[PDB]
Amino acid sequence: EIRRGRIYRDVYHKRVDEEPVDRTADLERARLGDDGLDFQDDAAQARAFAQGVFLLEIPEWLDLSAGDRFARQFFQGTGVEPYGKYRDLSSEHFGDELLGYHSRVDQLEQFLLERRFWGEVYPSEIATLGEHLTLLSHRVLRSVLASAGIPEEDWHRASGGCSETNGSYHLTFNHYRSAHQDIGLSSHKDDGFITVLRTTAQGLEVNRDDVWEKVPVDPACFVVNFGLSMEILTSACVTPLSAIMHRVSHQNFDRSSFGHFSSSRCLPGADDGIYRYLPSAGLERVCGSRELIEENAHEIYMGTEGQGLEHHHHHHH
Ligand SMILES: C[C@@H](CCO)[C@@H]1NC(=O)[C@H](C[C@@](C)(O)CO)NC1=O
Ligand SMILES: O=C(O)CCC(=O)C(=O)O
Ligand SMILES: [Fe+2]
Repeated sequence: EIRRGRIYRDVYHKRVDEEPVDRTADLERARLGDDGLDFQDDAAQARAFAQGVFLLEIPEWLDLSAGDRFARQFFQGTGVEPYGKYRDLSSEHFGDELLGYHSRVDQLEQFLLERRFWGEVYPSEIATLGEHLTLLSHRVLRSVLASAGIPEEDWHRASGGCSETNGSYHLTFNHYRSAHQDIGLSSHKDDGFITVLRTTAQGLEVNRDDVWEKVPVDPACFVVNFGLSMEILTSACVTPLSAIMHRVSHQNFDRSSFGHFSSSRCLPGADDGIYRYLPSAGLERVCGSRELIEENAHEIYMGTEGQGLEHHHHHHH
């Protein structure tokens, strides 16, 4: 089901759509307060889950200031205190090729770290931020699973442990180098179940249906994305949920962001796998969790195979 360079062939037309973006997306808005996850009404929640993206009000108790500073500093090198030294931590420090500082082939450079290292490696205030976002993400995920009609007995296996905060969690910081040419971050779907994105400036674009649209800047809200694992899991339920195709436009001045990603456990020696739920037969394994992550990473930055799909390029008409 997961073939290298072919994950996105069914949305290839979205990946090569480079028409100017003049629309802004009207996303549904939810809150997670004293009543759980709360949209304006049931219709709004259904629209949000079918689009695979919505806005989530940042709880008043949650402190993001250290994350915002880390996102603006991690890449600067050991000269710059307190966070510039994270530039120098590469994957061999963690025994995990996914983690540490990464200079991508798009404008973005990243620092990515999985939860098993937060307490040891991140500044304590950043580890605290990661744990708070994990508990917040956990509550969102359980609301979504409850609406999908999957029996609760199956949630732990269906979520690779995320239904009980036993999945894999990455707290990832993004810096868009405006001196680099071309797209800020290529169009993609995230690997996992739930992504919680903290953005404070223009750049994020989503393609919920047939057109790319700008996500409005609202620093009092998170953007919540569903990822490929959520799409795969619910693909045969009564109401399949979409993973949102999204990208970051070319940045003319530097931009920073960070995100919390929930995935099926993908430890190098303990991989919980990716499943789809069949209303008849139950859970069926589709692929490995790390397998999905690395084939996704390949195709996000190296591109989707386009043979036979050339009519989707505007210049061929
Ligand atoms: C699991 C981990 C990705 C590990 O490679 C998690 N999952 C994602 O899909 C994104 C994807 C891209 C845009 O960020 C990375 O370049 N980032 C994450 O941190
Ligand atoms: O920087 C952003 O707004 C988007 C980040 C993102 O989509 C990702 O890292 O997966
Ligand atoms: Fe993403």
